[PDB]
Amino acid sequence: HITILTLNINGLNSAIKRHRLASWIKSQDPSVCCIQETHLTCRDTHRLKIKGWRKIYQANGKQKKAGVAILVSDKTDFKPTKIKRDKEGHYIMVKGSIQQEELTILNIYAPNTGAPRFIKQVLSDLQRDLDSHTLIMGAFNTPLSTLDRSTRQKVNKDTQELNSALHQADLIDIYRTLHPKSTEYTFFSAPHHTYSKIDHIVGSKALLSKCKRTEIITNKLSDHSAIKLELR
DNA sequence: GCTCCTTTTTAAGGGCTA
DNA sequence: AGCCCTTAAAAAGGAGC
Repeated sequence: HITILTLNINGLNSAIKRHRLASWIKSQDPSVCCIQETHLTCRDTHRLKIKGWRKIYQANGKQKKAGVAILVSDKTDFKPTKIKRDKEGHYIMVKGSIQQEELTILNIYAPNTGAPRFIKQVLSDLQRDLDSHTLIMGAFNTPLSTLDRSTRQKVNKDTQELNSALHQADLIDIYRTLHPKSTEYTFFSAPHHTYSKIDHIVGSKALLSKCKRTEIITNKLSDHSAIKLELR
């Protein structure tokens, strides 16, 4: 087994913060790490350098906003076959073979204003590469179930609009499926003293066979928590 | 270099018109 | 049913030592 990690880092333009991210990731030791909200521009990708993770695939915009990265451990032979990247910086997709078992990874950062519905259209734009071995991860900035929110408000209609799009592509929320009754959160809103789980691991139903654990990890690096997934 | 203050950015209720 | 303005606290920016 292989480990997948998701973290909304909330800005990486500080050099001290890049150092702390480097040390945290070596601490966690994932096989693949997905970072959202790096805030690195198109010409600033080489500032992001972790030792032990030399394959670092990025999609960036032109402003110190958005930005996604997929980091691949040096301890796994990951031989990539396709790389599609938005040049606004909101998603990157990587297909390859970790431990020679095929896999697709889509790393998405949805803007909070109109989030679930940017995600629906992103799935439709990358339709033709979506498989039976996908993981979708990142800052969805939307809850998917009423359990993803401390106010427990009923779900947006357009989240039911995405849940259909996930279910018609045979994808499930991996975290919810392994903990259908669990309330643990990835974001605390200090202005409202609310909690929410707006960051997600979504995956092919077919790979649910292969998933052992999914953890929510506290950290001193960002105002979001991280999601860890050990596969098999 | 460095310290310290100012401005921007971001997720989310809570009120309320088309 | 969905938008606008506000909120707090960090990220990004900048004046001045």
